[PDB]
Amino acid sequence: SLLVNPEGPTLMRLNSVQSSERPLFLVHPIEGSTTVFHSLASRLSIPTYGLQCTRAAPLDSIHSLAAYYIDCIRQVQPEGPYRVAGYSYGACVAFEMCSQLQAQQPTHNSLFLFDGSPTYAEAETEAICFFVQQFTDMEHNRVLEALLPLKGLEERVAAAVDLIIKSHQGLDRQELSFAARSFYYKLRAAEQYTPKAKYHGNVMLLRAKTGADYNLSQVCDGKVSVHVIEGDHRTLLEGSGLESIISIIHSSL
Ligand SMILES: *C(=O)[C@@H](CCCCCC)[C@@H](O)C[C@H](CCCCCCCCCCC)OC(=O)[C@H](CC(C)C)NC=O
Repeated sequence: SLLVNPEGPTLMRLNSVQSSERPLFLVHPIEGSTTVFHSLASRLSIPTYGLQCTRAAPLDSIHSLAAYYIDCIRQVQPEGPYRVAGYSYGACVAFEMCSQLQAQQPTHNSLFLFDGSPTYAEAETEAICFFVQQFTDMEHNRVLEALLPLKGLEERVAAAVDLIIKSHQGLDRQELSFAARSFYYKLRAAEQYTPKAKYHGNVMLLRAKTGADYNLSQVCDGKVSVHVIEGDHRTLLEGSGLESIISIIHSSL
């Protein structure tokens, strides 16, 4: 679930709704999968797609990822306006996709940010090291002893996969390897991302209960509506948070 098939499809149907209504396109969080969206997708009365981060995705920058996701999206719906959402890391990518579409043009795209905005050797190790800790129970200092002395990113990814496998032999090595590696690149991409223009279109922030607009005022002119959703950073897309999100999506559209 914190893993994606690195040879899987980038664009995927999260529901099978058959309708002439414009699809909702949903951008993965940092983990890269669309698993988080399953409940939302199963409850929407609109065709919904998920974008997952695979080996095809250019993770050199948010710019390149956004342009690639736009490319995928066009194979389903050639022309905008588009209905795009992003959850947490995905909010930043969704923003850049809409910024790029705006630049390509008076645009009427719909943008929903689910608890995220244009956020966020040693940094390399702390990234892979944090990665290992999410897959194992291994104490911080023992992971850091295996990784810090190593001499590049690829040596650390390989050691990370080894350490995770020792704890969980049934995880695919190719998936673990892609996930460790891409995680570093996703962080790097984010760290180097700088919106180059104010977004004019309308943005809706849906931030979890547990500034107010996540600094969307410095990057966007148009009606930034902020709704607060019951739950924490994870649970706003399940249960009571979810049901309220669907209602807000259903009336905005
Ligand atoms: C959204 O997806 C984020 C953001 C949460 C806060 C909302 C503000 C937008 C969420 O997944 C949190 C987290 C971010 C990773 C932080 C650790 C970075 C390490 C610092 C080193 C940087 C040096 C380059 O995601 C996670 O904690 C885990 C994701 C990975 C892929 C396992 N989730 C674990 O369950």
